[PDB]
Amino acid sequence: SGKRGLAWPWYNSPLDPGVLNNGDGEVVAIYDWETYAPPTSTGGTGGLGFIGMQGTMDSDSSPVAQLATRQAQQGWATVFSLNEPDINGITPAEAASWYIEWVNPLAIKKALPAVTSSTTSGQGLSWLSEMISACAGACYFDYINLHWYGTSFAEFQAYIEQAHNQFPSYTIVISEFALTNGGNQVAFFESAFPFLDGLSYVLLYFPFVATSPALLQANDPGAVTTVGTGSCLYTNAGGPSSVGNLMY
Ligand SMILES: OC[C@H]1O[C@@H](O[C@@H]2[C@@H](O)[C@H](O)O[C@H](CO)[C@H]2O)[C@H](O)[C@@H](O)[C@@H]1O
Ligand SMILES: [Cl-]
Repeated sequence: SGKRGLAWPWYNSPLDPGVLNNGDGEVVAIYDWETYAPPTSTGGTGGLGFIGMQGTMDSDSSPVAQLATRQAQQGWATVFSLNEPDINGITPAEAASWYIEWVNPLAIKKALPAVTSSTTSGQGLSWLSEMISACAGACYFDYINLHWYGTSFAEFQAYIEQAHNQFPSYTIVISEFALTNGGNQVAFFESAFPFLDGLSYVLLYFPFVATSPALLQANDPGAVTTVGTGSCLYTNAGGPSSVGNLMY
């Protein structure tokens, strides 16, 4: 049907995911970096499939002891694992043993931890390569999960092609991508959507970020500094932004 998803933050109570779901089927998924249902203005997900995410090894709001319980209650078809462990002081071996213990048991589609686009040893795809070696085939997974932030569509295209060249038998989900602050976000996503839509090895992609600029600044001011406000899919009024209009 389509590959587009909403990267839906915890602070999004005021907003309606259904605004970006016009029935044509391009937008199919939503995740909220947690294992509880997306906070929304309707209480529901606007007809999108929620993907559970165990983004840290354990937290108050997503206790890992409740991960199997939540998947069973909510009936997710897919689950995401750790968010950027490659820059959060989690070794590939630690992630492999944690994944085997906690994520393996969910008999659904599963993604390995979202890694950053760093080229440094022990980060990014180097980290992911070490985690797959530490797994030694004992991790069950369907997808590798990528983040990308950078300065041009050309650089993004080169990064996705690099990932595929290095992992050619693997399926990719992109859980966060945008330009860093300054660039034309509309031009970037106008280029990125048709590029990713044509790649049979990319199953899902989620622009950072399905919120409004006012909510981004009020709750994630660090992200405004890094990325700016141009990649927000919503206007402050809670309709589609210029980038949101590209989701339909
Ligand atoms: O993610 C890979 C595949 O995992 C499957 O669940 C696994 C069971 O089939 C397997 O025998 O048990 C393991 C370890 O408990 C489960 O992860 C999913 O059912 C598949 O959908 C998925 O493609
Ligand atoms: Cl990145």
